[PDB]
Amino acid sequence: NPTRVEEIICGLIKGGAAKLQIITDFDMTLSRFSYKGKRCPTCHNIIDNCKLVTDECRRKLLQLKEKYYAIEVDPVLTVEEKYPYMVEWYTKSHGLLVQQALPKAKLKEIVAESDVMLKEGYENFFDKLQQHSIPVFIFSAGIGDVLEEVIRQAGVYHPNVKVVSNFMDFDETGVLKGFKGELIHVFNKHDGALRNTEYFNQLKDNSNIILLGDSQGDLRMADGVANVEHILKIGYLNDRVDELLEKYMDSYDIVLVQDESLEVANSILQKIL
Ligand SMILES: [Mg+2]
Repeated sequence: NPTRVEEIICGLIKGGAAKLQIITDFDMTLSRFSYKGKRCPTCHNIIDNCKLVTDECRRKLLQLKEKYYAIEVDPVLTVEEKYPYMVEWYTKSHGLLVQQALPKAKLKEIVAESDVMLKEGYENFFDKLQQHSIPVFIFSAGIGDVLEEVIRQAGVYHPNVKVVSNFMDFDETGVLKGFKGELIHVFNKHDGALRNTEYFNQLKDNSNIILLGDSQGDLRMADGVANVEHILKIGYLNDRVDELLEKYMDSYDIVLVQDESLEVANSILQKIL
């Protein structure tokens, strides 16, 4: 509904900066799906495709990423069933990264030399929010260390930006030994939201929320919010469009089909801040 949408936004404008927080995922939501007719990497793709991984390992990774993607997007498997294979996927991929023994100290370059790209209008996005100290919660199934390097180098890792994702654990050689915490993956963001109660309880007054996502999973990122009064959900539908469009229309407040900018969120922010 166009009217239900403006009712929500008017709630937002009314509350201003004092009541606003942002929740958002990273991959394909702050970062582009494609650019100049070529696909852009996900955090995981950044690592797969870099010079610190052998030809043979990347072949094993693609062999994986083909088998397990096929299962993720299976129309007949219920998500109940997909869950273990998603778990299985990440475990093997990370296992293959681990053996490669990647240096903590070499991330800076790797990100620098990838084709990673942020949606149009990100400076304006991140700079407006910092200027009004609007809490930003970035919740990602990707790789925290790379995510973080993408936004630091883009010059937008502001003090209001809390990043929560799958973070790497290293040994005393500054060389990868695995991953901290319980795994975040596409199907369990709810479980992850509730685990971040400390964060949200400090924002008891920030009761106006804009959620940004690009998957059906992303819809659950708000489940740990203390006070909800008004909430707007923006969905970036980049792929599997004809399959999922009626679904997105039915759950996100705004669907943006293959929209590689942040202009819609910026214009809403324009009206609020
Ligand atoms: Mg995503």
